[PDB]
Amino acid sequence: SSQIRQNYSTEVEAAVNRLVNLYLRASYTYLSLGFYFDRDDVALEGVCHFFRELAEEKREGAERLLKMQNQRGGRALFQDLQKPSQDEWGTTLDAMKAAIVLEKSLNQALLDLHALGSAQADPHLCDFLESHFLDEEVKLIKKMGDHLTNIQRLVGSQAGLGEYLFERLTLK
Amino acid sequence: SSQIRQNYSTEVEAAVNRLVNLYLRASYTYLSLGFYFDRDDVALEGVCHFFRELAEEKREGAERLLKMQNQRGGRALFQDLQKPSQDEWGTTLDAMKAAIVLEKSLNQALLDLHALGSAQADPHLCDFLESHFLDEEVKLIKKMGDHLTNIQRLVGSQAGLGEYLFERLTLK
Amino acid sequence: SSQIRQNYSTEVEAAVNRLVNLYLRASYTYLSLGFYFDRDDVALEGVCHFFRELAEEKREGAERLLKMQNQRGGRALFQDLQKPSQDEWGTTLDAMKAAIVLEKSLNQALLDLHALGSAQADPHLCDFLESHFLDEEVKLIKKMGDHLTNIQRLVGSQAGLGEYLFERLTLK
Ligand SMILES: [Au+]
Ligand SMILES: [Au+]
Ligand SMILES: [Au+]
Ligand SMILES: [Cl-]
Ligand SMILES: [Cl-]
Ligand SMILES: [Cl-]
Ligand SMILES: [Cl-]
Ligand SMILES: [Cl-]
Ligand SMILES: [Cl-]
Ligand SMILES: [Cl-]
Ligand SMILES: [Cl-]
Ligand SMILES: [Cl-]
Repeated sequence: SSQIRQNYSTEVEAAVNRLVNLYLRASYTYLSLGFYFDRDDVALEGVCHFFRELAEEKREGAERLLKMQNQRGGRALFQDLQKPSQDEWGTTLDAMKAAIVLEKSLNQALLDLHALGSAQADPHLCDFLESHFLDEEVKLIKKMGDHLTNIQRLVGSQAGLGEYLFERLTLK
Repeated sequence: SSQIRQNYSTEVEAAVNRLVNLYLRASYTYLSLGFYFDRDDVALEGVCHFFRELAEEKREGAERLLKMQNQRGGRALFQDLQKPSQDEWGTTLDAMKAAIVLEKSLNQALLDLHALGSAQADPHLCDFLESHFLDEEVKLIKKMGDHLTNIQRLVGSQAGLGEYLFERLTLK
Repeated sequence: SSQIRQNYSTEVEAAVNRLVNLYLRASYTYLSLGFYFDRDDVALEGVCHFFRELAEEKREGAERLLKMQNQRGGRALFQDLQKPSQDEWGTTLDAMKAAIVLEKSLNQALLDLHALGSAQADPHLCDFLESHFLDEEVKLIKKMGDHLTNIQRLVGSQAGLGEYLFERLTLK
C-alpha cells in the first residue's frame, strides 16, 4: 500500500472510484441535456445554459474526488461511462424532473459513502463530504424543486407560453 | 412529503421548529435586557449595546434554521413566544449571569439536536450545526465567562464604581 | 469545574494536554532538523527552510489546541518536552523519512482524539479537529510522500548531485 496511506479502508477506496463514475455519468447526462435545448427545434437558451453549467459542476466534483483519492493514497480506477438514459429530453418540465431524479441518486450515493466512512471511523472522509458535497446537493435539489414548482404553475392551458416565459424570466 | 425531501426525519423537522422557538425566545430576552440598560435610572450604554447585538444574533440564528428547514423540505411551524423571565434585570452582574444561563440552554438544545441527527444518520444536519452554531456558542459562552470574572473582580466594596468602569473600559 | 464548561469530559481535557505536548515535541524536532541543514558541512538552504516552516506550523497547532482548551473550560497543563530523537539527521532522504514518520504519529494521535470525542458525544471537539487539523495532516503527508518519491528517483549512482538538484529545483 502507499507510503502515505493511513486509516483509509479498501472499502472506501472502491466506493470513491464508483462515485467518480457516477459523477462523470451525471456530467455526461447534463452535456446531453444542454445540447438538446440548443437544437433549432427546441431553442431554449437559458435551459441549455442551466444544464451545461451543471455538466461542469459534476465534472469538478469528480476531479475533487480523484484529488482526494490520491491525497489518501488510494488508486484511481476508471470504468466505462454509460451513455445518458435518453437521447431526447422532452419539455423543460420533463428535463427538470429527470435532473432532480439524477441529483437525488447522487445525494443518496454521498450519504451511503458518508455512512461507510462513519462505520470505518474515517473522519477525514466524512469531513471531506460534509465540506464539499452534502450542502452543495441540498442547495441544488432545493433550487430544482423551486424551478419545478414555477414550471408547473406556468403550464396552465398555454404550455408553450409558459415554457418561453420561464426560460426568459427565470433562467435569463 | 416534499419533492425534495431526502434523509430528513420527522423527528429532526420537529426539533428544528422547537429550536427556532428557543432562539426567538432568546432574542426577545435580549431585547428586554437591552432596553432595561437604556432606562434613565440604569443608564449603562455599553451594556445596552452588548445585549441588543445579541438580540440580533439570536434572531439571525432562528432565520438560518428556518432557511435550512425549507432547504431540506420540512415545514416551518411557529408557536407562541413566551415573554422573558424577568421585567427588570438588576445589576450588570445579575444580567450577565442570566445571559450565560440562557446561552448554556441554547448550547444544550444544539447538542441534543446534533445527537438526534447522529442517531437519524443525518450528516447534513450535523454539518449545519457544527459549521454555523456550535463554535459560535462556545465562543460566546467563553466571552461571557471572561466578562463575569472581570465584573466580579470590580465589585470590591465600591460596586457602583466597578459597574461604571466595566461598562466604560470593557464594553465601550 | 469552569462556569463555562459544558459537555467537555475530563478524558478529552487530558488527551488535549497530551496532544499539545506532541505538537511542541514535533516543533522542537523540526527546529533541530532545520538547524542541521544550515550547518556549513550540510548546507542545504531549501531543506533548512522546509523544516523551519514546519517548526512554526507545529507550534501554531499547539497554540490552537491551548486556545480551544481554554474556550471549553479545561485547564492547560504542561509537561517536560523531550529532546528530538537524533542530534544529526543524515541526508535529505533520511530527514524526509523521519519527518513522515513523525507526521503519521501526529495524525494517529488526532484520529485517536477524534474517536474519543465521538465516544464522549463531543461534536465541538470533532468539528475542531476536522476543521483545523485532519485535512492539514493529510495534505502535508501527501506533500512529503511526493518529495520522498522525487528524492529517491534522484539518488541514481550520483547521490550528491541528486541531493543538490532536489534542493535547488523543488525546495528553491
Ligand atoms: Au466519520
Ligand atoms: Au450526523
Ligand atoms: Au463527535
Ligand atoms: Cl444568445
Ligand atoms: Cl447504458
Ligand atoms: Cl423583463
Ligand atoms: Cl451615546
Ligand atoms: Cl411565560
Ligand atoms: Cl481610557
Ligand atoms: Cl540565501
Ligand atoms: Cl528523550
Ligand atoms: Cl532553473
